[PDB]
Amino acid sequence: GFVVSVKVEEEQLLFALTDLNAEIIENTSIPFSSEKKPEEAIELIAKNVKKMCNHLLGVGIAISGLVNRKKGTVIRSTMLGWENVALEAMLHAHFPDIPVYVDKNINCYTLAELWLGEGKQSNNFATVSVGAGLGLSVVINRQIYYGAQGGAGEFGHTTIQPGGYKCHCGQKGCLEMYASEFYFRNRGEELKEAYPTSELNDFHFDKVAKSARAGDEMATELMGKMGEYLGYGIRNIINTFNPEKVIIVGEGLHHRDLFLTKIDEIASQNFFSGAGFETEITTTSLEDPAWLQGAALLVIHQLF
Amino acid sequence: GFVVSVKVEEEQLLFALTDLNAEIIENTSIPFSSEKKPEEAIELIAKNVKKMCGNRDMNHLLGVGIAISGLVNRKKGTVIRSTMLGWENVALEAMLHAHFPDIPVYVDKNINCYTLAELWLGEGKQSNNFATVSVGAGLGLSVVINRQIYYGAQGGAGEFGHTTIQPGGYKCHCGQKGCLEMYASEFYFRNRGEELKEAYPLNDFHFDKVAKSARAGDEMATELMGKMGEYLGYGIRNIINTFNPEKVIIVGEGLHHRDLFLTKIDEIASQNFFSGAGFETEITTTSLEDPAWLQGAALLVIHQLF
Ligand SMILES: OC[C@H]1O[C@H](OC[C@H]2O[C@H](O)[C@H](O)[C@@H](O)[C@@H]2O)[C@H](O)[C@@H](O)[C@@H]1O
Ligand SMILES: OC[C@H]1O[C@H](OC[C@H]2O[C@H](O)[C@H](O)[C@@H](O)[C@@H]2O)[C@H](O)[C@@H](O)[C@@H]1O
Ligand SMILES: [Cl-]
Ligand SMILES: [Zn+2]
Ligand SMILES: [Zn+2]
Repeated sequence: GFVVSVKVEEEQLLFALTDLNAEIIENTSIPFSSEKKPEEAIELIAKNVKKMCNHLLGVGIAISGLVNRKKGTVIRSTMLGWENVALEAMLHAHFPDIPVYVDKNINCYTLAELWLGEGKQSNNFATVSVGAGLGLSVVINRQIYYGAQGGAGEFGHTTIQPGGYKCHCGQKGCLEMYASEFYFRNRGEELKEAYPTSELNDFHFDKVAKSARAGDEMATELMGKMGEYLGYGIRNIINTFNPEKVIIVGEGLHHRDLFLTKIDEIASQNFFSGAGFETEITTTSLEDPAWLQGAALLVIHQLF
Repeated sequence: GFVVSVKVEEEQLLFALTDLNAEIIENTSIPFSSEKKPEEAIELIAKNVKKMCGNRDMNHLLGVGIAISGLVNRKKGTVIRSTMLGWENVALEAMLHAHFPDIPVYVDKNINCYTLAELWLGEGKQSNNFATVSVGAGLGLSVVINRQIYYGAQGGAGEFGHTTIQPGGYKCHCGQKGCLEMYASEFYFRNRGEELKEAYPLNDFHFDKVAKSARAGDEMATELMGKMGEYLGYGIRNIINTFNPEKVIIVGEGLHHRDLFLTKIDEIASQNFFSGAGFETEITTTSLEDPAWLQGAALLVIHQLF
C-alpha cells in the first residue's frame, strides 16, 4: 500500500514513495529542465514513477501555475512555459488504473502543514513560500481557499512596483520579480558594471547567499533588498487576510539567517499591530520533503 | 418594526430609518468632522437616531447599525483603530447604550456593510465568491467566500488600502509608506497635486472638485485622475490574482465620476494571471447607489436579530 508523489520544479523533478500516512519511504531528485518541455518531462516522470514501484494507489503531483484539479491539467505555468498540458491523461497512458492528482505546489505544502505541521492547531492561517518564486496558500476553516476556479493565491504576481521588472507572466513589477530568486538576476544584471570585482555571477539562491555571507558587496545588496520586498509582501498578506499567523516555507529558508529579520522588521509594522495586535510570523518546522508529503496527501485524502 | 442605520464618514455622519427589508424611509446627514472627536460624534449620533424615529413608538426600534472605517471589534462594538478618523479604542456601542440602554447596537466596517447590501439587494445576490472594492475617500475591500463575508482572525481582513503599491512612497495616515490608498483614492489628489503645483501654473483636492476640473480640461486634474485610475487598476489586478474571485464589484462615491477612470481600471486589471490563459474575470460597477452603505448597516442589524 503506497503512493508516489512528484514535485515539478523548473530545473529538477523530485519523487517520493510514501505510505498511507504520507511518511516518506524513498525520495529522489532528477536534474532536468522542464522549461517548454512538458512531453519529455512527463515521460521522465512516468519512467521514474515506474522505477520507484500493482499496489500503487495513486500519484500526486505538485506543480507551479494555474491547475485544473478536476481534469488534472496544467492550464498555465509561466514558471515552466507550459500551456494546457493534459498531465493526468498523459500519465494514464502509462498507468491506466492508477489515480493521478495535480495541485499547485504551495497548496500541496499547505496540506502537509495542516496534517503534520504548525497548521495542526490553526483554522485561519496563510502559508508563504520563499525560493525560486513566491507562493501563497490561504487556509480558511482548515480548508485551502481555491477561489472561483482554483487559481487563488498568485500572490507572486501582485504588482509591488508599477512599471518595474518584466515578469514571466507578461506583467511588469510583480512581487516575485523582487521577493524571490528572480530578483537576483533582474537586479544583479543591472549591477554588474558597478561591481566589477564581485565573485557573484550565478544568481541561484544558494550562490547569492554564499557570496553575501562571504561579504561580497553586490550579493549583500541583492539579498538585503530581496528581504525588504519579501517583508512588504508578507505585510500585504497580513493587511489583506488578517490571518491568525503567517507560516513561511520553502527552499529559500536554507538561507533564512540572511532575510528573516528583515521580513520581521517590515511585516510587523502592519495595520493591526498599529493598534497593538501582533500577527505571528513563523517558519515551518517541516523541511523540503514536505512538498512531496503534501502531494501524497493529495492522493490519500482522495481515498479516505 | 424599524431600524436606524448610521455611516460615520470623515467629514459627515449619515443616518437612515429603515423598515425590516432595509428600505429607506427617512434619512439625513450632518456635516461634522469626527476627526479626533468621538464623544461629540456619539452625542450627534444619539440626537439623530432620535430624529430619525420622529414621532414613532421607540419600543418598535429594533436596533441601530453603524458602518465605520477601520478595525472594529464587531462583538463588543468597539472601534479599535480607525486611522481615517484618528480614533483608537472608542467604545462606540457602550457609549451609545448609555443613551439607548435597551436596544441592540451593531458595528461593522463600512465596506462590509455595503457588501451585505450587495448580498441581499445587488450583484452579489447571485454569486458565492466575489470581491467588493470601494473607490472614493479611501480604498476598501470586502471578500465574500460562500455567501459569507471573510473577516479573518479578528475581523481585520480587507485592509487592502494599506497594502504597499509603491515602496518608499507617500506617507499614509496608517503610518506605513506607499499604501495603495495613497495612490488609488482621493488621497492621491492631495499627495501628488501638491508636487505638481510648479509644473502646472485647482486648490481643493476633494474627489468632486478634481473631477470637475478634469472634465473642464485642467491639465493637472486630468493627470491626477488618469494616474489614480491606473493605480486602482493595479489594485484590482492584485485582488484578482490573490483571490481569483468570480467577479469584482466596484462601489463607492468615487463612481459619481466613473467616466474619468473606469476605462483605465479595465485596461490594467483585465491583464491578470488568469486572463493570460483566456479566463476573463468580470469587473463591473454596482447597480446600487450611495444609500446602500446605510441599507447595509441596517441589514447588519436585521440579519443579526433574526
Ligand atoms: O517559493 C518557492 C517555490 O517557488 C515556486 O512556486 C511558487 C509560485 O511560483 C510562481 O509564482 C507560480 O506562478 C505559482 O503558481 C507558484 O506557487 C516554485 O515553482 C517552487 O518549486 C518553489 O518551491
Ligand atoms: O471607498 C470609499 C470609502 O472610503 C473609506 O472607506 C474605505 C476604507 O478606508 C480605509 O482604508 C479604512 O482603513 C478601511 O477600513 C475602509 O474600509 C471611507 O471611510 C468611506 O466613508 C468611503 O465610502
Ligand atoms: Cl513602510
Ligand atoms: Zn508576474
Ligand atoms: Zn496605509
